[PDB]
Amino acid sequence: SKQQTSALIHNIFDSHFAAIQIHHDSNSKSEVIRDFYTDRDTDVLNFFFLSIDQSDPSHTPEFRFLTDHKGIIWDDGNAHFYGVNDLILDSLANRVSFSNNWYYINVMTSIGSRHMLVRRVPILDPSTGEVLGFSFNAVVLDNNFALMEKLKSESNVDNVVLVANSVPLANSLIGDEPYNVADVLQLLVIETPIVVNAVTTELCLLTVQD
Ligand code: NI
Ligand code: NI
Ligand code: NI
Ligand code: NI
Repeated sequence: SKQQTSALIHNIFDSHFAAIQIHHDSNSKSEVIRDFYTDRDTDVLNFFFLSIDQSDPSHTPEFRFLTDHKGIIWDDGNAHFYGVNDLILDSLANRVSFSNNWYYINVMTSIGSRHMLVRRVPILDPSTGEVLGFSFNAVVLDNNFALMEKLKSESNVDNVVLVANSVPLANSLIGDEPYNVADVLQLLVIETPIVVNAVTTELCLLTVQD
């Protein structure tokens, strides 16, 4: 059924972000993060995240950063791989102005538009009951082959293409099949719009069944 396929795709997609959010919520309660605010040892913080990520590599964000009350105090260096500089990191932090939910952000980078889901959670100081700042996780959708692979496999379809309006952002194609991404855009092809906090974004997932 076409509707079954769309519902499955929607559920798999949501499940990926749910898995990351469970991690994000748990990590943000760590004394390691809280202590970083005072002692600012980046090697300790990076080694902490490195250990977690390697234990569950398929449910991890592309990059992380931390803010205090004034601005960014740390990032994991990975944002730069997506054309994001310090000024753009600053803007992301300001764009995600509320906690505990994924927001879809289309941001201009040094290499063009990048399309992300970004979430922030507060870092509580349990000595005072005040918030020290926020922890952010960013998922970069563009060229996210691992995500597309997961979407294709877990939905038992032949291939998937992610688009923003009309423009392809990512796909699962091997390169040897009788069709390419243009053929899929311009075989049973189903369109599943992506909903983020009940708003229909410009993002759509296209499944290909042969
Ligand atoms: Ni999963
Ligand atoms: Ni940097
Ligand atoms: Ni949903
Ligand atoms: Ni097939």
